[PDB]
Amino acid sequence: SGAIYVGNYRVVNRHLATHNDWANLVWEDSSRDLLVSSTTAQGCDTIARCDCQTGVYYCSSRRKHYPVSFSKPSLIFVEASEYYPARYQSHLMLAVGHSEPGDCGGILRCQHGVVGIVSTGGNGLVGFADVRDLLWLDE
Ligand SMILES: CSc1ccccc1CC(=O)N1CCC[C@](O)(C(N)=O)C1
Ligand SMILES: [Zn+2]
Repeated sequence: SGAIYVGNYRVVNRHLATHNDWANLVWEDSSRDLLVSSTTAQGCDTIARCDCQTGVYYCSSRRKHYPVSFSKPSLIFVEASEYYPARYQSHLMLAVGHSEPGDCGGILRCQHGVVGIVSTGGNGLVGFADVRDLLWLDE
């Protein structure tokens, strides 16, 4: 679990979105596993606007943050699950690191701010859904 709070927006993994998220929907994209809903309070997370490939992520299954090198956002094949059929998930970045299903939503940050959230994993790898291209999150 976990979300990004920026301005009047809440960013979560689409497969973990609540009824409230869907009732206050701004934008969603199944291919990116992202959903953005509106909030009544002001969010203070800073979104990074950069091409960093190093950062730190929060891993709830270890209660620890880990430093990682990660790939550039791209289309990566993701195994079928209870939420989606087998497909290419876009805007995904992989890193060598520990992750478990309940880890989705953990933030990845670089020195410039929030980069994305944990969205996939398996076999000593962890995948992050990028949010750096969503320029509208700041306006
Ligand atoms: C951190 S998630 C994880 C980690 C280790 C092992 C397995 C997983 C599960 C995982 O990859 N998904 C199942 C739920 C849907 C999913 O989030 C997606 N974006 O399609 C993919
Ligand atoms: Zn950066």
